[PDB]
Amino acid sequence: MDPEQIKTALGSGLLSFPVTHFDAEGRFAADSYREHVEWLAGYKAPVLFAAGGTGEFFSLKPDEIPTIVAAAKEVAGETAIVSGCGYGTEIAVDIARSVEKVGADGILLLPHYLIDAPQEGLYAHIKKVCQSVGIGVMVYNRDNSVLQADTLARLCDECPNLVGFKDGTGDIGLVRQITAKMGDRLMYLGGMPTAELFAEAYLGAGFTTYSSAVFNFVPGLANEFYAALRAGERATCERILVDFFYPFMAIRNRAKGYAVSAVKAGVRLQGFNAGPVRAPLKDLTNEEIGMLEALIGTHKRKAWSHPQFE
Amino acid sequence: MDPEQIKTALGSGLLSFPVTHFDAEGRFAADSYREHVEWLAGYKAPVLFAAGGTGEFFSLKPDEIPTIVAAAKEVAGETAIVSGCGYGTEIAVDIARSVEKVGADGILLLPHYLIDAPQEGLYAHIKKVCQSVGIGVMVYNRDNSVLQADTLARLCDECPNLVGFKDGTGDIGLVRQITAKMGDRLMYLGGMPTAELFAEAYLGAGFTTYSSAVFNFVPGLANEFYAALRAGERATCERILVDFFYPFMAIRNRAKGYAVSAVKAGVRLQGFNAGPVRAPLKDLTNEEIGMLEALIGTHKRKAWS
Amino acid sequence: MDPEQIKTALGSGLLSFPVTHFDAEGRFAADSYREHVEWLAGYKAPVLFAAGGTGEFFSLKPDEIPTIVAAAKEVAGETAIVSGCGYGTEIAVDIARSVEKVGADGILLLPHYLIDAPQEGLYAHIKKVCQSVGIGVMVYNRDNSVLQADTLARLCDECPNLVGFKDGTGDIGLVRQITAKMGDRLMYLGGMPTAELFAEAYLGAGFTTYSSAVFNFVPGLANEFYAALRAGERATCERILVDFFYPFMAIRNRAKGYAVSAVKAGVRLQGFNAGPVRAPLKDLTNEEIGMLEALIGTHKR
Amino acid sequence: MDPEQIKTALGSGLLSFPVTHFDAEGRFAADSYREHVEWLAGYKAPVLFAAGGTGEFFSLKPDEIPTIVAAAKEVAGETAIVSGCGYGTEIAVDIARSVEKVGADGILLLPHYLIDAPQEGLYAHIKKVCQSVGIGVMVYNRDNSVLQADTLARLCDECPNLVGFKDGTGDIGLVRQITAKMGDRLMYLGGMPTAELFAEAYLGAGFTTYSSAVFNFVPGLANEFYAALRAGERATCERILVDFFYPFMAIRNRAKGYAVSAVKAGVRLQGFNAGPVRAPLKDLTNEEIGMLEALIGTHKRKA
Repeated sequence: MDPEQIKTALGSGLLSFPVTHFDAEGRFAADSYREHVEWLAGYKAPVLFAAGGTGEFFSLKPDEIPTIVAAAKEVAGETAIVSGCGYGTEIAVDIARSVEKVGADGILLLPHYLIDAPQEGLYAHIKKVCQSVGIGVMVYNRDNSVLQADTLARLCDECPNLVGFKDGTGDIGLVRQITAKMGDRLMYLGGMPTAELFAEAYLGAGFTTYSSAVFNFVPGLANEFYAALRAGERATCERILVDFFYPFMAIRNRAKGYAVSAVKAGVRLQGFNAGPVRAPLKDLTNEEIGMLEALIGTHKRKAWSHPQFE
Repeated sequence: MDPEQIKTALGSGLLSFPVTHFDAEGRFAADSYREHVEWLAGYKAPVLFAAGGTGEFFSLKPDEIPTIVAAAKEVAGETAIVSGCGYGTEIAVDIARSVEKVGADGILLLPHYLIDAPQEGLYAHIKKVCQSVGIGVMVYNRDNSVLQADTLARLCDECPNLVGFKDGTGDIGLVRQITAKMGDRLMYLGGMPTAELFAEAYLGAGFTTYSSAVFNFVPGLANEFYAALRAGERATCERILVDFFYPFMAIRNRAKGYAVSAVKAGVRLQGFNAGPVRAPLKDLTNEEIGMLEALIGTHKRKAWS
Repeated sequence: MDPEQIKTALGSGLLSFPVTHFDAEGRFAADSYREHVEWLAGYKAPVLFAAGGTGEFFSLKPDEIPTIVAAAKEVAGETAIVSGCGYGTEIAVDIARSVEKVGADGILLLPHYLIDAPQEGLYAHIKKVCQSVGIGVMVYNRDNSVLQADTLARLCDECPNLVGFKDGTGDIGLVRQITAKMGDRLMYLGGMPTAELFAEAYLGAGFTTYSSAVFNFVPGLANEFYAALRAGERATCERILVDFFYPFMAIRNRAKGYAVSAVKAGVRLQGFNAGPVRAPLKDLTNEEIGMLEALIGTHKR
Repeated sequence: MDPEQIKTALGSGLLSFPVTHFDAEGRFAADSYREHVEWLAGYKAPVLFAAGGTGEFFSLKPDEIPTIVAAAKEVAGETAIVSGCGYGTEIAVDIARSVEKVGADGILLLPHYLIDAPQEGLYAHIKKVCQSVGIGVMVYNRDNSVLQADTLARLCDECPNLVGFKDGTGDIGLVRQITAKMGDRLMYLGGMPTAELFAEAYLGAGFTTYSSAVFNFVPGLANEFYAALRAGERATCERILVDFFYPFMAIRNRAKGYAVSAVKAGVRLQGFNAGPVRAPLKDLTNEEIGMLEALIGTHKRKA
């Protein structure tokens, strides 16, 4: 897929970021992963990000990433598949080329590792990664990699395959500046960990889509929120925030990393055994999982037969 | 007026926070102040906040505050007048009562002083201030006083005159939760230092007005942006952001406190004798004042207007 | 006394900040306060800071501050009394003059209110407060008022009554630069909320005293720690850290503001009628109070 | 060596973290690196950390790290060689084993990548890395990996080869708690980016050594500061702070990442071909190089 085609797909709907399934031994479990991705496919997200943050990119060995991407591509159907990428330049370029080779439709570039860096350095790093591949690139403003608007403009001028901007800062002042400066040169993607909490505000900032982490386990609910958002049906969005998202946030906020762990637990609850998270994430306790199960409530995909005797 | 009346006014348009004028000795300059406030009133903000943040509340002696509120009220016309209030509970209550006596239409309660406090303590502090007066109260989430939605709900249940919520945190996740919880029980006010940068986003969060600090010196431009915002004319809002506000931010960001200092410099450049800032703010350098003058450009206040 | 004399006293031992006593109605309880301050003076701190942070300065009306300073002065004996001061310049100056009039031996200038300020602005603010009185001044780096070394140097050059520097930032890098720059021009006071946690490190940075908040209710233990610190008995300092201070920190960290509220709870446990904290602080729960009582243990009065 | 031997070496002097030398194309330049490491050897730091932070660990491909370690080992003499290590567990374990294989004497474990993590998660990660090798491990409290004292105690009880603790937080309250709790179970290493600014304070906290990044280009000056520190010669420490370190900081504070870039510039000014930094660091401007040259002054290694 050429960069203008993935750019178009990014603007075509809600974004899917699947958890990466592991077996009990912590190995990638492709059979489980494909089963789950296949189910998600029925809900018609136009872009799937394999091995992104919700997919535990940050705990994968680089040689696992093309394998995960290719597994997703087996069952994605008409969905575009974007790969996570990240770390310092040398590692990032190798990952980018390796996922381009297995047929990724783009890369989502997570921060480099560890250090704070000057704008000129961010520029040089991101430029080198974009020039290493022909597929589309989305940059991700978060943590220790936060592009200013002028730096991003320079990158856009020099790197035609740079077509998306995902925000994880929550900095409205900055992201509205970026959309004012770049206009339709870029597609703007909401990227806060539970993005529906930000989506109505982010419309005003110029963002009409986002990654929905909870789409992993309540896609019907996530799809309805998104449709209501785009239709301006505020009371519908608000009901879903009050009845599902703020209660979810109360679970998510119980421990560091639960923005991922709670999503993975949700997937398990819906009958897909996505397995444990990798350290240094920790899984929800069985009690916490029961809180989430109760919250999912009417949105359950199945019924469980819990073991019981007489 | 009564709380429901200030509540209604707060939702009727763009809000103004006038700078407080000082003479050379640093004393309140009421003639200059009234002259400026009268001019601003011509641009028809339905509420002006006297002695708020932009008005250097944090540098005022408490006996100066009713004097300033009174001076505003003299020449405000129909425009409603809300007073700044703040500090610890004992001082805040004395200020609140003093400004109620000179006819304030409400109070904007800035943070208590210095310390971080538990939600239960914020609740006790704000409740006591609300209960000390009969005029309307707007709370202000910022710095060391950030109410969670459940705490704010409790306050709303027990203090009927609490009618407004101003945000200076920039925390979208929290303010959207607040508007979802409280709905029309409160009026929601955008309160970032240069709030136009946030206004289009804050609409989505449930906020349809804000304080415009730059209204102090380019009220026509501020009014033009507000009109375009409420009308959905995005290309207009964007022009004004790119041409005026991000360049203004570049000036504002040159030093701490310039969110106030640059606004006061703009007022002086437009021919209102606002005087210096009080320490620990500093005034813009002559180079910086020059930058701001050039930026005001075609919006310069002209003798022939 | 004159600024050079409060300077000397500041460097002559352990400092503390008595809690400010309130009745049930939250009004200043002078009788109780004097009873407590008199007991503390018995434990021979050379300087007590009236209406400082531990004394809830941030919740006092400006006209309450000289009343409290005066109460401490009645019973302080050989102890010098320094007054808290703060807010913006206009209020700070009024406070500074009002407590100088009731006999304050110095002022501790807490941060101004609310706003972030540029260094030139801090300089102008602090200079004006210093020049408004003849008694000595200690500046207080914390929160929204943090002086760089060069700004402080300029203040020192222009204000001879500026004689003390208290740190509440915990920024070791910055405070070592300040002591290297100023040398013996200033006395350096450790000012983290529970300062014994920092005292051994601060020695190396050039600070040999600090305010002990817990001196309020275990002055004997606080003195014991201080003596071992200056005598370089590291095993004694470490025992007291492990047995008393980290367990105290565990209680303190349960809620915002407990660096004050827990100390006030300790004072009440020692039989002084210090009363409640003022909002927006909250008092410890009964559970927490019992935790603190259990920790005070053999130090019970 | 075994972990108790590297533990002893950590307590025997100043720690050296050499910059990693690159050619103009950004590739590792082993000949220049060895020239520089050989020169440094004359100043007798007891432990050399190859591909640490100052060595741009965070910009190295994992396959570069053992080559760099082997290069250092060629010329470092009777000196303990510790390798940087980091990232998530899967990557960290492979790096750890690869540098053990080329004869590293220990690993300095930098943070995992990107995420904030719960204490039990940090525990699980660091335990797994420690158990993957037999050589000594030093943990590095900084950024998104900050161990609390109780978590660290649990790791110490379960991993006998965990023998060092390096701090990059600057949190005195915490590091003093950690030294009180663990005592001589661990060697305590100062790790703030220009550590001499912190060293006198950190003594009281229980730390008697640190990484001297500036040892890269003024090792005689760094050695004298260290000697003065351990001797209690406060006026000497202060003179060196005022005349050299605060001026160095003024240069260092001009841009993000200059804690590394300025050190590398200093090495180039002393006549070693250390080359450019890798993005996303940037090199000092010509003006800035000039400021640093002037500062080095009497300490120049050559004309």
